[PDB]
Amino acid sequence: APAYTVKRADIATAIEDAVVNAANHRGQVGDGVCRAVARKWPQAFRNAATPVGTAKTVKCDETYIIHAVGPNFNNTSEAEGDRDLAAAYRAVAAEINRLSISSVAIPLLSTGIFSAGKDRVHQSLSHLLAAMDTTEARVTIYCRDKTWEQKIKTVLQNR
Repeated sequence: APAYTVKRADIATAIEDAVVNAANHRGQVGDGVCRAVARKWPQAFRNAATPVGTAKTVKCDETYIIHAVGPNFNNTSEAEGDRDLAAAYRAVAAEINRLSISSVAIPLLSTGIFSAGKDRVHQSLSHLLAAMDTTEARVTIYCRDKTWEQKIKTVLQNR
């Protein structure tokens, strides 16, 4: 069975078997919590593009890194947006079982440019957990080095 957890770091220097990333759509090096990963595993980004609402694993060397593409609410209808956000997390969850890892780090998708108002970990984390509960890996939630992580803790205890 999976289990939730929280860690205060950039989602890159994780130590779980697999590392999920808030990938843009185009697998390019880009803004926000993405670059951290690219510095360790640049080859994993190399043509790692995949459509909205999905996940694309690339093996850099001997790790499974999973690029999850969140929908941009700033350019989609809330129906499409919450749906494809769940789609992305579900595609991740599939790849978790698919590569069959025991532990994986996972950032709260819906930040920087995807949010367009959607700025509640509680919401994204609902769609994430609903999908990732279907796996049996550890579920180490990451965000950044900050008070946001504290909020994610309180939510994880409340939910």
